[PDB]
Amino acid sequence: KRFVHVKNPYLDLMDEDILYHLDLGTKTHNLPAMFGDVKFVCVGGSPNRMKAFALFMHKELGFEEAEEDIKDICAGTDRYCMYKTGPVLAISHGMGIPSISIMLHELIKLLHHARCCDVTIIRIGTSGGIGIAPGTVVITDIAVDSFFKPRFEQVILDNIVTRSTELDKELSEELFNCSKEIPNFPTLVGHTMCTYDFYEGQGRLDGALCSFSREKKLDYLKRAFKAGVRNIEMESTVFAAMCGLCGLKAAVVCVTLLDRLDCDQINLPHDVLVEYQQRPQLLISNFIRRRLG
Amino acid sequence: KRFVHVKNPYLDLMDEDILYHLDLGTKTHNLPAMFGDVKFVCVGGSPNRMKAFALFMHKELGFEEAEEDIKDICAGTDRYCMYKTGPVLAISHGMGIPSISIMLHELIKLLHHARCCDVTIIRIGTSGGIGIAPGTVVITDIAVDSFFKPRFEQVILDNIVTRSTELDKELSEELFNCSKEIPNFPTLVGHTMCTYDFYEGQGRLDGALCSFSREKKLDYLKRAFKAGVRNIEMESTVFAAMCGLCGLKAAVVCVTLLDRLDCDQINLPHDVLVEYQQRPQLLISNFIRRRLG
Ligand SMILES: O=c1[nH]c(=O)n(COCCO)cc1Cc1ccccc1
Ligand SMILES: O=c1[nH]c(=O)n(COCCO)cc1Cc1ccccc1
Ligand SMILES: [Co+2]
Ligand SMILES: [Co+2]
Ligand SMILES: [Co+2]
Ligand SMILES: [Co+2]
Ligand SMILES: [Mg+2]
Ligand SMILES: [Mg+2]
Repeated sequence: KRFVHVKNPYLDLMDEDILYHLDLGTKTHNLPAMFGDVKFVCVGGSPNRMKAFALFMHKELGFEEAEEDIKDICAGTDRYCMYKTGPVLAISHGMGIPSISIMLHELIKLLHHARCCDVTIIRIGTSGGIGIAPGTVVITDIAVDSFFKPRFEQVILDNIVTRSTELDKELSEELFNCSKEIPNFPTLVGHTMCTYDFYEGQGRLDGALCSFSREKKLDYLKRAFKAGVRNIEMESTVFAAMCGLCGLKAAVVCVTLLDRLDCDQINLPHDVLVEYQQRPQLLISNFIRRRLG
Repeated sequence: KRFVHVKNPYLDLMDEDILYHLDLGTKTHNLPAMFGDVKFVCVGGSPNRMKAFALFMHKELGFEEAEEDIKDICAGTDRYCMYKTGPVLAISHGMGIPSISIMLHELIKLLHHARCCDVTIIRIGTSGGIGIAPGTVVITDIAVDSFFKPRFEQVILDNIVTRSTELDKELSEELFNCSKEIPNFPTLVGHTMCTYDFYEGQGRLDGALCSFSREKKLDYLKRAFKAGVRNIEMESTVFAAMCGLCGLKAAVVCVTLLDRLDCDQINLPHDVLVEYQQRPQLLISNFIRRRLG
C-alpha cells in the first residue's frame, strides 16, 4: 500500500491542521471517515466543470452522487470545490500555477490525514495545440517550462529551487492504451508547455501587451514543436512536481481548442466546443472503469 | 482626458476581439455603451466577494444595482465575474499572478474598446501581516517580489523581461488621507510582498512541503520587515506592473488576518474575521464618495 506522503516534519507536531481553502480541518472533521476511500482524484479549473464531472461519474460508473448542501454552496467562494462520488474525488483549482499550488498543498495534506493509499491523480482541461488538429486529446509525457525544459522553479523564502516535472510513465501509457478503445477520439502523447501568462507567455498577438512580431511568435511555437511540445496550458509543471515529490502517481490530459500556428482566438461553433471540452472526462471514465473491473 | 491605452500594435488590426474569459467581444457587444461610463474598477478574488462589493456600492453610494441574469450566472464558471453599479465596475480575479494577469489583459482591452477615460483601479483583499496587528488595513506604497525587490519578471516567449511595480503615489496618499476619517480603522502605508506560493513562498511551516526551519522562516520575515514589507499577498506585483504599463492609476488595499511572526493559520472568531474582511471595501467606498462629491 502506497500511502500519500507529505514532506514536512512540522505537520505531525501541530495540534490541529486547518485546510482553509478546502473548508476542512482535522479537528472539525473526521477526515479518514470522509475521504479514506478515495482512490482517484480528478482536478480541473472551474467548480462547474468539476461538479459536471462528478455527475458524469455517477452516470457512467454508478457511484453514489455527490451530496449538495444548499446552505453552503462552494461555487463563487474563495474555496476549492470538491465533489465526491464513491472512490472518485473531483476538485476545482482555478487558473494558473499559484492557484493550483494552494489546492495541491491542502489536497495532499487531506489525503495524508485521511490515510488514503494507492491514489491516482489526473488533471483534465483545455489547452492550445501546436501543429495538431483542434479537438485532439493530448496525454502529457513530460511537462516543460517556457524554455522547453522539464523543470519547475520554486521560490522558497528568498531562494530558487528547481524540481523535476516527471509524470508517471506507466500511467500515461495506460491512458493512451485506453484511448485506442474510443472511436472518433483523436489522441496523442506529447510534451505539454506550462506558462505563467496566457497572452505574451504563449506567444499571443491579442493581449493588452504584445512586445514581439508574428514572425517571432511563429518561430517560438515552431521551436516548441521541434522540442516535442504539442500543447500549452497553465498548471502542468507545478502539478507534476508536487505530485512527484509526495509520491502520488499523476497524469495530465487536456484537449486542444485551436492550432496556435494558425490563430489565438477560438473559432468553433458552440456545439463543437462542447463536444471537445468533454473529451478528457470521457477518457478518464474509461480509465477508471478499467481499473475497477 | 487620460484614455486607457494598450501596448499592442496588432489589436487595432483585428476584425474582432473576443474577450473569452469575460464573455464579451467587440462584435457581440456594444462595449462603449456598456462600459464607457466606468471611472472606478475594483478587483478582488472571488465572484461572491465582488458581488457583495457591488451591493455595498449600491447601498453606500446609491448607484443603480448590478443586474442579474438568472440563466447565465457567472459564479462557478471559468470566467471572471463582473458587477457594475453606475461608474463602479467590480471584477473577480481568482488567486495568484497568472489568474489576475488573464483578467487584466482582457479588462484593460475592455476599457480601451469602451473608450473609458480617467479610470482608477484598486485591488482589495486579504493578506498576512508582518509585525503589525491583525485587522490592519495596509495601503501598498510599493509592491515587491520574494527578494524584496520592486520588480515583476515576465516571461515573454522564452525571454525574461523585468518590469517596474510602481503604484500611483498620489493615489496611495489620498487613500491614506481618507482612512484618517474612519474611526476604529487601523491603517498604514507599507510595502507589500507578492509571492507565487502561499506556503513555502511565504515561509509557512504548515504546507504539504516545508524544506526549512522555523528559525529560517522568522529570519526571512524579519528581513522582509526591515526592508519595509508589512503584508504578504499574491497579486500586487503583476497588478502594479500591468496597470503601470497601460497608464492606469492603481492602488492595493488589503487587510491582514494574522501576524505571520506568530502563526500561519488564522485563529479569530468568525464574526471578527467578517469585520476584518469588509475593511478594505469600507475605505474604497469613502474614497469613491469623496472623488464624486
Ligand atoms: O490557448 C490556450 N492556452 C491555455 O493555457 N489554455 C488553458 O486554460 C487557460 C484558461 O482558459 C487553453 C487554451 C485554449 C484557449 C484559446 C482561446 C481562448 C480560451 C482557451
Ligand atoms: O497569509 C496570507 N497570505 C496571502 O497571500 N493572502 C492572500 O490570499 C491568498 C488566498 O487566500 C492571505 C493571507 C491570510 C491568510 C492566512 C491563513 C489562511 C488564509 C488567509
Ligand atoms: Co502526518
Ligand atoms: Co522532446
Ligand atoms: Co485600439
Ligand atoms: Co523599504
Ligand atoms: Mg494547423
Ligand atoms: Mg505579533
